Amino acid sequence: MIKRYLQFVKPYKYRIFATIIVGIIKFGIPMLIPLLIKYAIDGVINNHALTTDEKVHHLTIAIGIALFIFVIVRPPIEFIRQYLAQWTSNKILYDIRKKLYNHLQALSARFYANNQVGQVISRVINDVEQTKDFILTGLMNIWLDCITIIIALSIMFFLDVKLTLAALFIFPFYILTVYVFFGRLRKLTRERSQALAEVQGFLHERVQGISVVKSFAIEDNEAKNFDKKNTNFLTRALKHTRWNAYSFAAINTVTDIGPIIVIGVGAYLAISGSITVGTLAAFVGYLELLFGPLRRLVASFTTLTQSFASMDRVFQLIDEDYDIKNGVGAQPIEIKQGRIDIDHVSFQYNDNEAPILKDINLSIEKGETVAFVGMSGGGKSTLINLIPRFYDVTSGQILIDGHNIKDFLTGSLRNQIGLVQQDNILFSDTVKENILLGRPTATDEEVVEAAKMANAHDFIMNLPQGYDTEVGERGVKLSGGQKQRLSIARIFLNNPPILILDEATSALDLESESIIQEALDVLSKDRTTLIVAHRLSTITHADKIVVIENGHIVETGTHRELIAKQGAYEHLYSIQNL
Amino acid sequence: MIKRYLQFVKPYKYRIFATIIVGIIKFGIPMLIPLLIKYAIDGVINNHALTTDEKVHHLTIAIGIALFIFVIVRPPIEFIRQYLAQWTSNKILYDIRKKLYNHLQALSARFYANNQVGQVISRVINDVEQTKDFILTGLMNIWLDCITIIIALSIMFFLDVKLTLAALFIFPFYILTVYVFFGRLRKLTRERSQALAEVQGFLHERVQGISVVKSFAIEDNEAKNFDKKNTNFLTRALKHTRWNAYSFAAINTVTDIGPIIVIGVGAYLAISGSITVGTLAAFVGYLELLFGPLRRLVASFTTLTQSFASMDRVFQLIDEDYDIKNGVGAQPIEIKQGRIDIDHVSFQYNDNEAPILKDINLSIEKGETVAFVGMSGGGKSTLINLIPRFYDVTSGQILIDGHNIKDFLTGSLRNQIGLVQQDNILFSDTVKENILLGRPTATDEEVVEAAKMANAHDFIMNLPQGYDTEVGERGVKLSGGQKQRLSIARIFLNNPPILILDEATSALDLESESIIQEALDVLSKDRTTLIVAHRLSTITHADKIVVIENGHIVETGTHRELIAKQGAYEHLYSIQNL
Ligand SMILES: Nc1ncnc2c1ncn2[C@@H]1O[C@H](COP(=O)(O)OP(=O)(O)O)[C@@H](O)[C@H]1O
Ligand SMILES: Nc1ncnc2c1ncn2[C@@H]1O[C@H](COP(=O)(O)OP(=O)(O)O)[C@@H](O)[C@H]1O
Ligand code: NA
Ligand code: NA
Repeated sequence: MIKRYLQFVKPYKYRIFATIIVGIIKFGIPMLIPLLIKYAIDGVINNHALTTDEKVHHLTIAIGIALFIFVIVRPPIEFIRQYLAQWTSNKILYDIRKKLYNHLQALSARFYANNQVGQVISRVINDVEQTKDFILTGLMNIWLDCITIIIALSIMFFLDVKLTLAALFIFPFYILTVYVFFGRLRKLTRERSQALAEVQGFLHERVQGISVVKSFAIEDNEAKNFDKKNTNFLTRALKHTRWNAYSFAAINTVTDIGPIIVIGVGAYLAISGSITVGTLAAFVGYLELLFGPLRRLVASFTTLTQSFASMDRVFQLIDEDYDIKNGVGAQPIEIKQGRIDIDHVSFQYNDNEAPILKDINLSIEKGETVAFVGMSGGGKSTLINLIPRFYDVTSGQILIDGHNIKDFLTGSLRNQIGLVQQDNILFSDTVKENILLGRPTATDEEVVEAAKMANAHDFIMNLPQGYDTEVGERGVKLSGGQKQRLSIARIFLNNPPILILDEATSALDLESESIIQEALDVLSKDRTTLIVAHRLSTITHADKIVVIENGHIVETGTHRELIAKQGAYEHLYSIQNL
Repeated sequence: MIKRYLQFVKPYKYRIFATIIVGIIKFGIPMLIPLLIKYAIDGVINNHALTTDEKVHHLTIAIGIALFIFVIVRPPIEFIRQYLAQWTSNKILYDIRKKLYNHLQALSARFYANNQVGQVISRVINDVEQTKDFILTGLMNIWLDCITIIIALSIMFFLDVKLTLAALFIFPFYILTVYVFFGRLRKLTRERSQALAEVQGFLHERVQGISVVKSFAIEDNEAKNFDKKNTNFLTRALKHTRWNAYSFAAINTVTDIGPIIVIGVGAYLAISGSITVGTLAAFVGYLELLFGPLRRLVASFTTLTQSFASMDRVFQLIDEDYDIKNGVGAQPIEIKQGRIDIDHVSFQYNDNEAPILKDINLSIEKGETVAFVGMSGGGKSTLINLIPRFYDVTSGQILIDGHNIKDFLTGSLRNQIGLVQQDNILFSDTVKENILLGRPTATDEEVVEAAKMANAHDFIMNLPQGYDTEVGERGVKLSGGQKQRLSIARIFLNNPPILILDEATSALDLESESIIQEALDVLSKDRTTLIVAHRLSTITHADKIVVIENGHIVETGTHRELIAKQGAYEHLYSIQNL
């Protein structure tokens, strides 16, 4: 998996090597200070053989050299070091999200039917952000602390063989301890993030559905439900905290026995006649070089553990399966004559549940306008959505122009099916911007046409700022009949070969309906049109009315014929002016 | 404003003092090492008074002691120090969100009509989280670095009053520099966060409206729109980064001239007689004590700057005004007889725009069932929503039982108005859980009753896992007629004195409608009922039909009478059979 995440860093290797290089070229600076203390002390006064005009000159080139380095060289190193580090990771994150967003847009209705927006977003934003440390603390810092440890171990190896050994004794345990915690922290972090994710999901869902919370004044009740999730998150976060605290003390207690098992030994050797009490003096001086980095790495460790958890969650989301896939055979197909064929189609949203569409057989010739009617919960919408291939038929096949829906390239198929769903969507944008969804590359002229078509153009003008009026989030700032008509607009703009209208009149008064009815009868003149309707009267003119009951096609016919049959259809119609 | 944020920390002062105390009791440890070293070296090795059996002995007491401290005392200090620090801040955050969520639930339809969920959430989650550093780096660490600076400075002052003035020389500039950057970083951070906020808002809106993006296969187009926001965020984040890098190098270059100017003057002063090398050398070992903390504080500074930006944004959201406020006169009023009076009401959603309801006068006696009908975009919904007081009338007054709506306590008023909006809501929960929204404290028996009432109980049983079937996010896993009926359920459960039904039939077939029609005619027998409808036929029985046009009441009457008048009403009705 590191290999995976690494793939994102790939195009930035150099900038990172650079960040590490400049990183090393930093320790040289802190050492310049103690080096300068020795020069004035031993090179201008303890020299004893210099003029009081000569030594007061060397101190003006040494206090000259220092200033130069620190006021000219260091600043740029400092800067670049950070800017680089950041610029790098920040571009990397940017990249990861670029990919995650396409992933999302490629998931299926199913996915989104069983997932919580807020939770998904939490991953795309928070979890990703969290993997930032892995680039910084991981690939750009950890090393410097190891380089330091090598240098140190090395220097010590010369000063004395067994004395260094005296140190390395700790090392294995240190490693063992890290290993012991790592995993548990990784989970605790994972579980923590997830909780956050769930509060995200909650906030999203409620803030957007407040209308309801407000209406029944269930604020108190819901504020509770919030606290459960908010608390859960807190709890989990504490578990996580406790362990970090715990593991920290642990790893360090080990890292601390380090200088001890050293000093102790360093004495019982210098005195036992093994080595120069100067060696002991020198060696023990470097103790900070060894058990310093080892102490930092404890922190480095921790940070990473958390980061891994995050990249987990990220990849987990990345690894989600696309339910509707294109498959090798993919083929952008032009639908020239709207010929739709539903052969023995049967649908189930899940293996466990019962099918919703059982055995459906229906043929729709180009130009025909087919109406779908029946008790609510029958299957019309489900059936319908099988064509734009929003879900794949369970058993059977649907063919447009003889071509199996599956053999089209998604975008192609879908782009040629103008679909007005029953629960229509609007983004917090401008009226124009919303219609444009039907055909983003459209002439401000064509838009206004669609509008006039959908019987929308008129009320749009009466809107403050007309076609540029910002509709509300979710399109709140408009009537039902109004939102709806904008959806119809999109259709005309799309001007597709196949038109599916699932209750495209729901919210319009009798009059507006009449208009749109005419507008459509026109657009639907020579196109294959599928219509789901409850307001029968606006379906009579259909070429064929299809009655659907409990997932089955029960009746088929012309309004006229169906009425004669005094069957299922008539029953329903008959309920109107009776 | 710090005072504000502090108010959240208040109930945790002690835990924080504690965190600081234990914090100080830490420097004592690192010093024990060199002490065990000096003690070994200068104490046992060169005592010139030690039996080889004594020195070894006194060495051992120094180690047995070391191990004890480090393997027993330190671990607990380390732990508590962190656990404390975290536990504290983490509870504080928890608290802040507890408050933010109630704030949210108290904002008005307006607020939410002009705000983006994702953006709001970003604040409640991200910005808050960000204020975490302020508690940690701010109130628990900064101090230790100042304590260190005091300790250090004192020593310098007693070592030489005029050389500490060679040090402190830097101090003012340091302060000046911080001041110079602070502000700009605060903004850059602010602007950065906001960008994130906007990507949040984008992701929310799109992920939830994908149905549309999928239908027109506008994935590519939208993926672009995403990249604008994603890029914007990246850019802003870079600006921020660049400056931090910049300001960091700056403040340090200043902090670095520090040890130098002590050496520049200090050395010159030794020459002229200020003091000797014995002093210049001793005034230089502690240099790390002074310009060490000053270097850390540079980082401490930065972190805080960002934190302030965050608390800004947080408070900004906290400072949002409640459009619908209760006001002192608040009074939980029982509505005993649904008498509604609309006296010269006029409504405008904004001062700039044109009113939507102009001069409306209508009286509704207890028990009466009043229907509202008219072209779409007329004002019915708006009018209606003025009663549950979702917005306050602009000019006029609405009185229930003689009491002005404004004089009720929100929850009271709203709780007694059973409202079925046209765009009904469902949470990703169970069927039961959703109905329960109407009356959270309800008998599993009463629920099933409401269901049977709303003509829902039946199809709910046919659902996998029946009343416990998890409907989809937003309630996707159900038909239109199905979601809707659950909304109707809530009404029966609420069983209020006043019932408002805005197109409560939109998605039901003719048959289901008949049922619910009967179910309601019953529940509406002796209750004040307001109905907005487009399917006229389901309104005929009304006590009074009110026709609304361009924000006005144009006609008033009994279906019978209005039909006779051959006016506005008849026109519309007349369009059904015609
Ligand atoms: N997104 C979904 N996930 C799972 N099941 C669904 C989903 N949408 C619909 N269904 C199932 O299909 C049935 C609804 O079919 P329906 O859409 O109401 O046909 P119609 O729209 O003509 O009334 C429901 O009983 C429900 O259980
Ligand atoms: N949330 C809102 N914010 C701002 N304006 C709104 C909002 N909701 C409705 N409106 C305005 O009110 C008008 C709609 O009134 P409308 O709801 O359609 O009455 P009705 O439902 O009877 O047709 C629109 O023209 C719109 O500009
Ligand atoms: Na047609
Ligand atoms: Na009534």
